[PDB]
Order: sequence, then structure tokens, then C-alpha cells
Amino acid sequence: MKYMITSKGDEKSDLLRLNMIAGFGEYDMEYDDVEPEIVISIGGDGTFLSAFHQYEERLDEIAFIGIHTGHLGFYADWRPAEADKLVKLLAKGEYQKVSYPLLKTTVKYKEATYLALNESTVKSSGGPFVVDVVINDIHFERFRGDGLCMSTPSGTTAYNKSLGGALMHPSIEAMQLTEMASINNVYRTIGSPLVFPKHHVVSLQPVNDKDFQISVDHLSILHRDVQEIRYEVSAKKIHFARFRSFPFWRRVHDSFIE
Amino acid sequence: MKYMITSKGDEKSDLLRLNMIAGFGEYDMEYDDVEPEIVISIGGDGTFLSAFHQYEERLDEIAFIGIHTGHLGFYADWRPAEADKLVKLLAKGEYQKVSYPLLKTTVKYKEATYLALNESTVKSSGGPFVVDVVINDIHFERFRGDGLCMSTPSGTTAYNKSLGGALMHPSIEAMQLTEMASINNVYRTIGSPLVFPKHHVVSLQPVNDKDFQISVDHLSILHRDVQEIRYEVSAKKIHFARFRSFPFWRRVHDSFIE
Amino acid sequence: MKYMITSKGDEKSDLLRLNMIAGFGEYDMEYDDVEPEIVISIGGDGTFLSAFHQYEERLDEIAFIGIHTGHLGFYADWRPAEADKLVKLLAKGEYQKVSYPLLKTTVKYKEATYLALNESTVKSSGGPFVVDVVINDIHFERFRGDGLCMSTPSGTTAYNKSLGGALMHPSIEAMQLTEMASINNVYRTIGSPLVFPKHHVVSLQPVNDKDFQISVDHLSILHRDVQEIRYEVSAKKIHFARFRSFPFWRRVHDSFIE
Amino acid sequence: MKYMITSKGDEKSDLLRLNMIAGFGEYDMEYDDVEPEIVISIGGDGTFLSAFHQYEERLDEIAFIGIHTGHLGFYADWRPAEADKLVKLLAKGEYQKVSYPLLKTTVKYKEATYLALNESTVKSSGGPFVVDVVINDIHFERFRGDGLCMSTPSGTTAYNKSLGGALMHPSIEAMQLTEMASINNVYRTIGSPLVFPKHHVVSLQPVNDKDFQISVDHLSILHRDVQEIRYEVSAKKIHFARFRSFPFWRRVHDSFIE
Ligand SMILES: Nc1ncnc2c1ncn2[C@@H]1OC[C@@H](O)[C@H]1O
Ligand SMILES: Nc1ncnc2c1ncn2[C@@H]1OC[C@@H](O)[C@H]1O
Ligand SMILES: Nc1ncnc2c1ncn2[C@@H]1OC[C@@H](O)[C@H]1O
Ligand SMILES: Nc1ncnc2c1ncn2[C@@H]1OC[C@@H](O)[C@H]1O
Ligand SMILES: Nc1ncnc2c1ncn2[C@@H]1OC[C@@H](O)[C@H]1O
Ligand SMILES: Nc1ncnc2c1ncn2[C@@H]1OC[C@@H](O)[C@H]1O
Ligand SMILES: Nc1ncnc2c1ncn2[C@@H]1OC[C@@H](O)[C@H]1O
Ligand SMILES: Nc1ncnc2c1ncn2[C@@H]1OC[C@@H](O)[C@H]1O
Repeated sequence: MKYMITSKGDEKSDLLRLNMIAGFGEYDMEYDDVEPEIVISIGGDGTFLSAFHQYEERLDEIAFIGIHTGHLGFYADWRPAEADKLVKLLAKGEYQKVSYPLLKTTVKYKEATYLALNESTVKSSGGPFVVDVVINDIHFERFRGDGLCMSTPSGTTAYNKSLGGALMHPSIEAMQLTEMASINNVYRTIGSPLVFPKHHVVSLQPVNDKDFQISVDHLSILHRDVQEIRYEVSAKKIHFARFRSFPFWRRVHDSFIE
Repeated sequence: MKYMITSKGDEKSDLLRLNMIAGFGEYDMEYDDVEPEIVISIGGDGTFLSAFHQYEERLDEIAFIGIHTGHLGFYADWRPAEADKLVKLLAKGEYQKVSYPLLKTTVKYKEATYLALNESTVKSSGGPFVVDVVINDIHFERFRGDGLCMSTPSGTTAYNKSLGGALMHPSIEAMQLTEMASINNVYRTIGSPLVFPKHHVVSLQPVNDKDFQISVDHLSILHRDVQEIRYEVSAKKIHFARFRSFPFWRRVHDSFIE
Repeated sequence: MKYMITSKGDEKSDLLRLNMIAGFGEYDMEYDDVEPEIVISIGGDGTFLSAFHQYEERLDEIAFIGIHTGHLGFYADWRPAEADKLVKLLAKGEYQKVSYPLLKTTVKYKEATYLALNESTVKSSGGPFVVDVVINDIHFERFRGDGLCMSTPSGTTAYNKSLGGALMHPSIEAMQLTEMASINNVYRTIGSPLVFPKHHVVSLQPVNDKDFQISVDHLSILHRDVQEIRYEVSAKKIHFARFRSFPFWRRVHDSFIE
Repeated sequence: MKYMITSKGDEKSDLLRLNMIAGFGEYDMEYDDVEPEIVISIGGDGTFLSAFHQYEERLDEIAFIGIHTGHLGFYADWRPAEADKLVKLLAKGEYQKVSYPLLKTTVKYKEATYLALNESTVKSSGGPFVVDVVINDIHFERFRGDGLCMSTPSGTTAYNKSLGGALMHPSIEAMQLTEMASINNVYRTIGSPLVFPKHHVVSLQPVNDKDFQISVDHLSILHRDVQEIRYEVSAKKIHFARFRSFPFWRRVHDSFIE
């Protein structure tokens, strides 16, 4: 099977990458960074995010694996000490696949679409920032404040969490909208995070300023002459390789509790 | 078809009930409050909650309808002026059914099970209140504070909202756990609301005190010699009659925005 | 000087109490638990709270000292290992006094007044709980929800913190009001904690139910036939003995950060 | 007395400015926009903020007045219909002065100091944003997130409120620090807003990136090669003219409740 390995690029991560490549050489595995079937990321959740976006055009063809060389990650999630064990299992094909939902972002000026694994955010570009929030064609609120964040389920433990959003098991096909410092006095928003199912479309439309900072995961991205930003749960999913039981709620506990 | 009508019991609600009964008399509808197929509640969301619990042993056989004689409700949701129109549609059978998820609560001392339409909460009974929170058999956190709230999707606009939880579209089969004033210093909890899918079981277990106040919707309910409280999304659903499009997000907007 | 020592009553605390009494016997110090000039509390913040309320009728005459036999406390704040050192300093009189503000609570049915070192809270007694909040004679809000908390500055790190209140340096003569799960839809409150200076009077008045649970620190206290609860910063202060610099913000860091 | 009048610059505000100038012409009042003793601002709180910063070099010599031509403001606070009445009172000298605390911001690369009437904020410039928070020379926390906000008491109803801070009566000489989306997992902050008294110094120091967006009220202000940002309650105060009783808590009620 074709595989590739990305590294965060520190000594630890690079050496482990080389050891894994060497270990893969003892089996019928070929290093292909153009059309891999298996993408191994070595570092942290940030490195994994790069790996996802490196290979988002071939998501249906790829199984992802994350190895943390620092503290536990939500995507990266395997210990370096177990890397020798994963070489064998991967080469022997002794693994299932689990899929997490993704977020589709559409930006209309022409249209550009993006996939987020964690979230997409909209901000300005100079203070607030006024947008009309439209849900399935019906105007829901006029938001004034710092920005808005639309998160996938696995992204709920990242930015969404810091903004007060709910943590959502990634088996739920949904997206979550959170507010960043909304003004409430004109001027009224819901306050609460909102959780939308598949096929719901949330649209953001400008009121005065048309120039926004739009993020997708770690990428951002000042958008000029924007007419609309559209969110919905993607038809596409990211596939992980597993291996062993490491439940989402254990990862939450291990990351935030103890 | 067998139907019944509950009233909040003010002049407005009682008179409208009598008018509807009279209106139902012009069709082939019989008033049966023992085995109704249609349960109409006239008043507010509180009245609807009573109606649900009045008839929870026959949920699979019943379609519910809410009429608000005061301000808009989430369950009660039809205007009094449209009551004549619903008599006809109901009697002619020109309506579909929509189903919302429910919350199953199990209390072990023997076991007692309950269904919540909004939420179930656990409190003490004397300050805090220490419970071990166990998710699918694995200890997640030791909670110390005022209490905990487990909410259905349609319940997310009630108590759950006041506690900082996310608002969840009721097409999502999930439950949401929120904290009430948790101590964080011993003593660590997640803080964030947690959203669980079907088949996840959240268990609360006592640390010292075994005497809790346990609520299910408007009912509560000091429980003595408790060993465990178990939560999961129920296999059972409440069925509403509809009629016309009145989207959840419109009801949210209409209730909280304008 | 007359002194007394309260103990949390575990082996650790009792043995240290006896050792301190023995150590005080080597100086001109007499054990008087009726009219002490120095009150030493050995245990935690909870034990200190008992000590304060044991001796609140003689606050102007007493200097308090807290020794933690477990983890660091905000009032209790000295290590057991430094107990021998405090015996000498106390007996030699090598110490200044620092004063923290207190909260006066007045309950009118006749009137009863109380002093809080941490906070006073009002709850029901059966769900919510509706009160009119009146600030300096002008109606401010109708609160509906779980309850309200009025905190002193040193109390801001306790219940007030769990409810989302600001942490306030205890050199500021102020009180802070926080909400517990307020309904916002009728029904509107400020949401934000409110910080009042000396001479501001906040009054809570019943709307329907007149039977409340009223807490003062660890004491509570179901109040029957209540007409009004009044809050203001007390003219009275608690005096601590010091000794050495242990800044409030260090105690905050040491308790909540690392 | 020398006076000047700033206008938000819409038809309403300009016409009222001209009418007031004409009205002032009937008394011994001279229009001086260089060295006024009275600064009248006509528009909203935003216009008032401009007026304050226009004249911050002569704060000890000036009494400010705000007139709202739209909805009620916290600084602007008089109705247009009462403008004729204020002309007379001002010209007759039938008014007291009330003072609110200000925030001093010091930025060290050389030093630059600023006065804020509402708040000063620090952000990046590219995501987070890591700063060491030092309180009175002792390291308090390493903050990672979107930014930080330091607010005066009258500023607590603005940005500070949207970030979850407490509302503080402006008779209290204090400043309030709030967090914007802090990461908590490395990586720990207090969470709670912090309220500091006069003479406390809060310092922000860079960890990696030295290029910040620094705001003072409506001004911002990308700062290059920054070593430190220092906050403390200013020795200087803004003086308002009054006139009549319009209590802070009434303004809060009138702005946010009803
Ligand atoms: N899905 C996720 N859940 C929690 N933390 C995440 C995350 N993705 C990235 N991060 C963390 O965000 C800041 C970086 O330190 C990275 O580890
Ligand atoms: N203030 C903040 N708090 C938490 N996470 C943040 C954050 N800013 C960016 N991220 C995370 O860093 C990787 C992105 O996907 C986003 O989730
Ligand atoms: N699902 C729900 N969503 C929002 N509000 C609800 C609700 N159920 C009951 N209430 C309201 O809770 C307090 C009562 O006034 C009732 O209207
Ligand atoms: N403090 C509070 N805030 C909001 N809703 C509350 C509440 N206490 C009870 N309820 C709602 O009243 C009907 C119950 O189902 C619950 O949702
Ligand atoms: N002023 C205060 N600040 C922080 N924690 C406090 C406190 N008073 C009591 N406690 C803690 O509240 C629960 C107990 O564990 C006690 O230590
Ligand atoms: N839910 C809660 N969270 C934090 N502190 C609490 C609490 N309930 C009581 N206390 C504290 O315990 C001692 C009291 O003074 C109060 O501050
Ligand atoms: N001190 C304050 N309190 C409340 N709102 C304020 C304020 N200063 C400016 N604004 C409002 O912030 C956004 C603008 O609309 C302005 O009215
Ligand atoms: N997201 C936000 N929410 C509330 N107020 C804000 C805000 N951004 C800027 N301001 C206010 O606009 C005038 C500034 O002083 C600040 O208080």
C-alpha cells in the first residue's frame, strides 16, 4: 500500500518518521506522497490539520493516522512507543475505518468551497463586523461583534470549546455555531451555541463592510468583495485507521480532566 | 377519532376548550380522556408538559397538539384564532406526524424509569452534592457543585439554555449534559456542555450523600437511598400533529429574538 | 493575650492544635474561647468560616489566623510547618492587621441581620423562584430562575466564581451580585454580575412565593413569611493577623493556576 | 465660558448643534474648540469617545456633556428635547461635577502612554497570541487565545460586558481584565474576570510574536517591536457636568432591561 508520513519537523518527529519509513521497508509498503492510501502525521493536532489539507482532494481514498510526539492530541492520539506496532498492523491490514463529519464552507463573491476538519470562522478586519445570519433562507439574527465560528463535531474541543460551545460526539452529523463577543443591547442575538443537523444551511451576509477574515482550520485568508458565506455539513467524511478502542470521551477526559 | 383536551384552567383556556369540543361535535370525533388518539393542550409549554406526562404510557398511540393562549410556546405553537381551522383538519385527517427524541432516566436504589420531554436534573438536598460521572462504564469526572441537567433536543431551549447549553435541532437524536455551578480548583470538571448520541449511557453515582432531588420536567421528587441515576436517549418518541411548516429555528427566533 | 484555636477535628488538625496550645504555654498567652483576642483556625476555609461565625459578635476585638492542614486556603493560608513560628510572633506581638469587607444581610418578615464573610444566597424551596430586584429604591429587574448570590470581595473566589462572577481584590469595599440560571425570553435580566460600592442597597422582594432558602456562608436557613432581603456592604470588617506578605493574587494563582 | 460642540455629523446632530450654538449666543458663552471649558457631544457614545480623545490633554480643565440623538447612551444620556434647558443651566453655572476613573495604558518598545475611557485591548495580528500576565511583578498566568481586555468602570457596559465581565459602578476606582477565547487544556488561565484596585499594575509581556494590535477605545493601532504593555488605574479622571440625577443603575436598566 502507498503511504506517506508528515512530520512537525523537530528532531523527535523527524527521527520517528525515518524509523517508521525504515520499518515500512521491511513490508510491501511504498512511500508515495502523491497518491498515498495511508497518511501518517507525526507531531500534534496542528500537524495533522496540515496533513488533512495537504490531501483533501483525495479524502475518499485515504485513511489517516496521528502520532503525538508531545502531549495527547484529539487527532493524534497514538504514542511514539506504539509506532513499531502500527507499522505491522498497517502492513498486515489488521484495521477498520472510522469516519468523522466535515464542514463545507462556500464563499460567494464566483464561488469557492472549502472543507474544514475543525471549524471555519468569520471575523473583520477592523473591530466589528455586522452580518445577517440566515438559516434555511429565513433571516435569524443580525449579529454585531467580533466574529462567528462554525465547528464540526471533532472541532468542538478546539476553538468552539474556548467560545463556550458544547462538546459533541463525532458520530453525530452536525455543525455548531458559536458567537465571539456579540453586542446585546439595536442589537440582539441568541447568545447560545446553535447545533444544526445535516442539510441545514446557515448563511452569513454582509451589512456594510464586505471585507472579512475567513479562516478554515489553521488557514486564513482575508476575503475581498464577499456577498455570502454558506455553511453545511459536508457529504464528505475523513476516514481514520483503527486499530484499538480509544473512545472520544476518554480523549476528552485525558486532554481536559487528567 | 378519540381525542381529549387539557386546559391550563384560566377563563381564556377553558372557553377555548369548550368551543373546540363543540366544534369537534360537528364531526365524527369522540371525547375520550382515557384512550385518546389526539391530545390537545391549551395554555403554555407547562400545560403541554402535564399533558405529555398524563399520557406517557400511550405515547406510540397519540399525536399531540399545543395551543398557546398566552405568548408563543415551543410545544404550544398554534394560535387560538387558528383553533377552528385545526378542528377541521384533525377531523378530516389532513396532517402528518413529526417525532422528537425523549430522554430515558433510570434510578436504581430496584429500578424506576422515567421519560423526560425537556430534561431530568439531579440536585441536593443541602448545598453540594458530589457525584461521579461515568460515561459508558468509564469514570469521566468527579462533579462537585449545585447539580447536573440532562436535556433532550427540544428541552435545550428551556433549563439547558439558562445553564449555557447549546440549542439543538430536535431532528438530532441526542441528549445534552450541563453543569450547575461546578467547583473548579481537589476538584475538576469539563465545564463545557456535553452532547451524547443514541446508545451512550451516562451514569451518576453518589460519593457520600445518597439523598438527591431528582427532577423530570416539572416533577420533583426527593429520592432516598439512591445508588445510581442512568441517562440515555429513549427508544421512544413523542409524536406531534402537523399541519403547517413552523420550523424549530423560527420558533427559536420568535421566542428569543423578536 | 487571650487566644483560642478551633480545629476541623481530624487527627492532623487536633494534634497541631495541642502542639500550638503547648507552644503558647511557654509564653504569656492564656486560652480563652469566650473572649479571645486571637482566633486561630486549623483545617480549611470551611473551618475558618465556622470560626468567623462562632465569634462574629466580637469582630472589632479579634484578629483571625488560618492554618491549612490540607491544600492551600484563601483564609487558611499558613502552613502547619510554620505554626511554631507563628506562636512566637503572636506572643511577641510582631504583626500588623489587615481588614476585609463584609456583607450585611437584612431579612424583613421584624428584622434579622447577618454578616457574611463569603456570600449570602437566596433560593427556593421548589424550582424557581421569582423576585423583584430593587437597587436604591428603584426597581431594576424581575428575576426568574434558580436563585441569586451576593458576595463579598474575599468571597468572589468561592460560589461567586462558580457562577461566573469577577474575582475582586479584597481592598475594594464592594459587593457582587450573580445570577443562578435566569430565564431570559416575559422575562429579562441583566445576565452580567453586578458590582456595587458601599452605601448601595440591593433589595430582593417576593412576587408570589414568600418561603425562601436563605444562606449566609455555610449556614442555611429556610425563611418563612419573608417580605424583603436587603444587602449592603457592612460597616464592620474582619481583621486578620499578618506576619508576612502573601498577596491575594498569589493566593488566586496558587489555588487556581498552579 | 469657553465651550465647544462636536456632532456625529448626521442632519439631526448638526441641526441641534447649530441650535445650541445659537442658544449659547444669547448668553455670555464663547465658542472655543481650542481651549473649551465645556465639551458637548451630540450623537452617541461613539461620538462622545471621539470628543474625549480630542481633548484628553486638557481633562482637568473640562466638563463633558453627552446628548443622544438616537437611543440612550451611557455617556450620552441627555435628550435633544432638554438641550434648550441645558443651555440655560450651563450659562448660569447651575451644575455640579462628577468624576469617573480612567485607565492608563503604557506601551514599552521608549514608552508611549494612553488614557482609555472605556477600555484598552490587546490582540494579534494572526490567530493567537501568547502573553505572560504579570501582576505587581509576579507572574500570574501564561495566556494563549484571541486577546485580553482591560476596562474602566464606565467601560464595563461595553466590550467588557460582551466578554462576560462584571458591570461595575463607576464610583469604584478599579480596572477589570477579561479574556477573549482562552485555550485551557499546556495551557491554563483563570477564566474569571479580574478586578484590580488603584496602584495595582498589570503587565502583558510577549512570548514569541512581538507585533500586537493594541486598541484604546475606538482607536487601534498595530504595535511593532513591543516589550511590554502596562495597565493601571489613572491618577486622572474625566469630569461630567450634572444637572440632574440619572443614576448609573438606571442607565443600565434603561439600556439593557427596558
Ligand atoms: N480538535 C481539537 N481539539 C482540541 N484541541 C485542538 C484540536 N485541534 C487543534 N487543537 C489544538 O489547538 C491549539 C493547538 O495546540 C492544537 O493542539
Ligand atoms: N482562541 C482559540 N482558542 C482555542 N483554539 C483556537 C483559538 N484560536 C485558534 N484555535 C484553534 O487552532 C487551530 C484551529 O483549528 C482552531 O481550532
Ligand atoms: N422546551 C421549552 N423551551 C423553552 N421554554 C420552555 C420549554 N418548556 C417550558 N418552557 C418554559 O419554561 C418556563 C415556563 O414559562 C415555560 O413556558
Ligand atoms: N432556572 C430555570 N431556567 C430555565 N428554565 C427552568 C428553570 N427551572 C426550571 N425550568 C424549566 O421549567 C420547566 C422544566 O422542564 C425546566 O425546563
Ligand atoms: N473564599 C473562598 N475562596 C475559595 N474557596 C473557598 C472560599 N471559601 C470556601 N471555599 C471552599 O469552598 C468549598 C470548600 O472546599 C472550601 O475550601
Ligand atoms: N456550587 C458551589 N460552587 C462553589 N462554591 C460553593 C458552591 N456551593 C457552596 N459553595 C461555597 O461553600 C462555602 C460557601 O461559603 C460557598 O462559597
Ligand atoms: N460605555 C459604554 N457602555 C455601553 N455601550 C457603549 C459604551 N461605549 C460605547 N458603547 C456602544 O458600543 C457600540 C456603539 O454602538 C456604542 O453605542
Ligand atoms: N465585540 C464588541 N462587543 C461589544 N462592544 C465592543 C465590541 N467591539 C468593540 N466594542 C466597543 O466599541 C467601542 C469600544 O470602546 C468598545 O467598548
